[PDB]
Amino acid sequence: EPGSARAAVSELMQLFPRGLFEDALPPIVLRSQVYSLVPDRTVADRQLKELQEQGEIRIVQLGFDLDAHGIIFTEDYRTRVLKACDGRPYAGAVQKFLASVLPACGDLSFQQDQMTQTFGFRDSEITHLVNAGVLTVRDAGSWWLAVPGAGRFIKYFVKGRQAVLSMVRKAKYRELLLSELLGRRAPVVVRLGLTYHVHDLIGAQLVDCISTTSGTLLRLPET
Amino acid sequence: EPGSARAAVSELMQLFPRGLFEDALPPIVLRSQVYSLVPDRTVADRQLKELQEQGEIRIVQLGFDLDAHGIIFTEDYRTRVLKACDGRPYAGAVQKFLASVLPACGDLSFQQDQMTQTFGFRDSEITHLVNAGVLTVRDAGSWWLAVPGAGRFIKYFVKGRQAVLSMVRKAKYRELLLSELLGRRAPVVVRLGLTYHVHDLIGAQLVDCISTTSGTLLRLPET
Ligand SMILES: [Cl-]
Ligand SMILES: [Cl-]
Repeated sequence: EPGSARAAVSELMQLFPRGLFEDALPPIVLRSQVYSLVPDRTVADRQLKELQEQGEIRIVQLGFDLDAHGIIFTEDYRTRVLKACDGRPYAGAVQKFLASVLPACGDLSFQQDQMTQTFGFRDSEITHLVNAGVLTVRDAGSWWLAVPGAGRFIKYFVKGRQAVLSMVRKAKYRELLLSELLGRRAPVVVRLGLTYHVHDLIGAQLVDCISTTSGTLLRLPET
Repeated sequence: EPGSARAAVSELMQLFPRGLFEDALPPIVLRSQVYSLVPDRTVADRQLKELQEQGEIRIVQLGFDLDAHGIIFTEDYRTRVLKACDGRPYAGAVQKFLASVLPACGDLSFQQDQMTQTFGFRDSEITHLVNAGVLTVRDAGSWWLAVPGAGRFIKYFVKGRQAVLSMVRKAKYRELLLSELLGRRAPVVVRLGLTYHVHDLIGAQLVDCISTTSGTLLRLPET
């Protein structure tokens, strides 16, 4: 048990092809993928919550079907977002946000009253954070923590998830051995990698992970 | 601006009276209502297309007009479709639909050749989906994705929309102050609520909003 989520996150982070994205973008793993490696969701959730509380990771709302939470290392996010904002007009607002707000508040989102009254942000500074892509509107009174450049990641991720699921759907009886899937040529549209995508499919229960005497069989869950 | 359509959907979702259908139906909001909260239709349409592609929402065609799009959370669709299916003979067909079709694309409709060849459905399984209310006929060769029990929603919605327009039409010179309309108690025929309906009328441009020294005046369009 101890270190299960931490080990899973580091294993999944190593799969991330960071060279595809904006310099601002830290490697992202999905809570769904952690569940592939730590299938006890109670354990996975408790240890991710501990890492969140101990400052080490940020949870980000990305809004996918099934598990829509991204996981990033806080220090990776901060380093890249700071470098990226250097000598842009939103740099001052972003520096204050990273230095004051992130350590004070571990939530996925921030309230307007919190930002303006507790932290002393001007509306124009909040607008800068939205322009920088560090905040996105959640509702009339709050903003999601966001990752600059995540739009490209979300686009690549959704197209790749559908393409990998299609590999299983196209196979005889809508099932495919893991070794057969991973040994296939990655379609052009799968930019984040087959293994990266398979962990998401297993954790999101878009495929069933069946133990056979031929190894792991991925099966569409039609029953 | 980023997240505007998603934030509008979350705000409108809170207006839905779930207790009206005993949570047999997933909460439904309308693209017209999103236009009330996101009046740049170009931005609203671009962001709704992104959310559709990402799969946290499903867009559903509703037949009362060309561009009547319903908006539901995919997890609410799955939860309600599964509750509705529980111990019914179309359960097998519906499970295959949710596992194979739903995650493949955000499409509003499916061609016959798509259903049989891509998704492996037998006609008997398609008949089950029509009986379940998960598909409705679009034309001789295709089906709309549909929400089980949406018939009752459509009936309440059409009668409510016309009842609220009738309140304005019956008023002197076919215009009524917004505060006066909202300060009415909803006649039994307006089952989805006045505010829910007023956002649809504003967004769909079925009323014109006129600025006056008495507040916003709703005026019926005389073309
Ligand atoms: Cl790389
Ligand atoms: Cl209103």
